Amino acid sequence: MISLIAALAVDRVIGMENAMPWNLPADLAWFKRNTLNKPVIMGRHTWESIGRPLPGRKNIILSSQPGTDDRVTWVKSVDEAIAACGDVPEIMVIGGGRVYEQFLPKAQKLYLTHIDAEVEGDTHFPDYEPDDWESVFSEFHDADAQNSHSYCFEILERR
Ligand SMILES: NC(=O)c1ccc[n+]([C@@H]2O[C@H](COP(=O)([O-])OP(=O)(O)OC[C@H]3O[C@@H](n4cnc5c(N)ncnc54)[C@H](OP(=O)(O)O)[C@@H]3O)[C@@H](O)[C@H]2O)c1
Ligand SMILES: Nc1nc(=O)c2nc(CNc3ccc(C(=O)N[C@@H](CCC(=O)O)C(=O)O)cc3)cnc2[nH]1
Ligand SMILES: [Mn+2]
Repeated sequence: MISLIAALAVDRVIGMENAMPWNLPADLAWFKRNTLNKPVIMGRHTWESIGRPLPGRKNIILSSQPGTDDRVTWVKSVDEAIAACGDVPEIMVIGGGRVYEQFLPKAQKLYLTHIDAEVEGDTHFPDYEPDDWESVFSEFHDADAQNSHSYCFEILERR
């Protein structure tokens, strides 16, 4: 099955100038816990933003161009990216905006972190249809000394 995982600020903002402006270690820990030992599919811009492989995960990068790093797997279409994952229980799509839009219709599950941050961005999570999704997990956390915004971890399943 295909899942998307993302962290969204106000208005579904997910990035600005090829970075995630906020810094929430608790959310990065959630991301790691939910992606470790699964393939991750990302677009080339997200690959560049992260800047290095994510350890302990098969990293698959979408690009129309030939790859530039054999520590990761390079593919040229959505269907090729899925194939390159092989027979696994769960594929994690890790963005960015353009990649999320293409995988959303194929996805069965969304792992969304809703961050209480105002951020002026240039990239958004898709404007998905709320009626298509059932919330099956929701956990809110207040800000603390390590995490400067409140945030809520949610898992949605396609109805
Ligand atoms: N908050 C979050 O959860 C989160 C998660 C991920 C990323 N981000 C942020 O999102 C931003 C990046 O998102 P983005 O929308 O600009 O870019 P993106 O989706 O990461 O990358 C788009 C690139 O992927 C390739 N690509 C995408 N679909 C393809 C297809 N079907 N076939 C072949 N290649 C394909 C293309 O590379 P070529 O140009 O080489 O063809 C394209 O330019 C950054 O700000 C990043 O920090 C945030
Ligand atoms: N919930 C969520 N939060 C994110 O920040 C996020 N980021 C991306 C893409 N960008 C990134 C950027 C850095 C790392 C990262 O350094 N992760 C380390 C965690 C270090 C830790 O455990 O604190 C990793 O091993 O996953 C992951 C994804 C995609 N989906 C997301 N989803
Ligand atoms: Mn159902």
